[PDB]
Amino acid sequence: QTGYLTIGGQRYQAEINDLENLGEMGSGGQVWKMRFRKTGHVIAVKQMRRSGNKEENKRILMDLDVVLKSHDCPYIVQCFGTFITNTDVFIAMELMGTCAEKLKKRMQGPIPERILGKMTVAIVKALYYLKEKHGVIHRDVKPSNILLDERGQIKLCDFGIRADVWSLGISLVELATGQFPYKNCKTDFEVLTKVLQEEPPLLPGHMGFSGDFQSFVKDCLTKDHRKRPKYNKLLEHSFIKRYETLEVDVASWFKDVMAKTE
Ligand SMILES: *CCC(=O)N1CCC[C@@H](n2nc(-c3cn(CCc4ccccc4)nn3)c3c(N)ncnc32)C1
Repeated sequence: QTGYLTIGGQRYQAEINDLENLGEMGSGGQVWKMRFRKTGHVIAVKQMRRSGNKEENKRILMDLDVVLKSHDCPYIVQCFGTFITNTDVFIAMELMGTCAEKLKKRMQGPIPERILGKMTVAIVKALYYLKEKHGVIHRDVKPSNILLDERGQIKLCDFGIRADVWSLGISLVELATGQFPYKNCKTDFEVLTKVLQEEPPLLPGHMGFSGDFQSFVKDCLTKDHRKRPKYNKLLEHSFIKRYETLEVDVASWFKDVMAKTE
């Protein structure tokens, strides 16, 4: 419903004035950091203006529909409530720390395989959930779509309006090497040509990566979409099985990276 914030199982009757605007979070729509004055909780709030593009507002509302129905997925950023006014809709989301793209930028180098292993488990399980439970096929996982927090959580966001597995492959190569495989392309069509004309960009062999990690990326980067595997097969990959159970302190790694300067 609307007019309520649910944070940690406690349900709070609320209105937009109960929220203090602490500033915009990034350059791209409008997502604000806000403080719920009644408790001190801080949340991320997407603002949809009534005066915006009519067709584009319909697309936000269809995504919101998925987000609202995704409360049983631990790998998707959760919605805490909505506020509807005469001129706006405000969508309250759990506040995450930052995205993988920014972690890569602050690290100024490769992200370790153990972190990418936990990230792969989260993302694959998020994508499979969206397919199996909602018929949603997200095809552009990218480092800017993968959020992390100082509690070590990893969740997908901005996934609305198989093919999915290629973009996960490319994101993993970019984050593992510190280098976007298509950085030297000056147009989107040039990237398309490279994808079709060149061999897939696999992980290098001189960086200590496990055979499992290399195999997983090679599987994601299968060019012939008929040979791309099913989700129930990808979820059995030895790379996933290892990082489902291996204890990795993502939280401390996150805090260490964020404490670096630029
Ligand atoms: C690479 C990180 C980055 O630059 N950005 C841009 C600024 C905001 C950052 N950010 N986004 C969210 C977020 C987005 N959503 C989806 C909202 C939605 C869209 C359509 C329909 C319904 C809902 N949910 N969360 C952030 C969160 N939650 N925390 C921190 N930063 C966030 C990403």
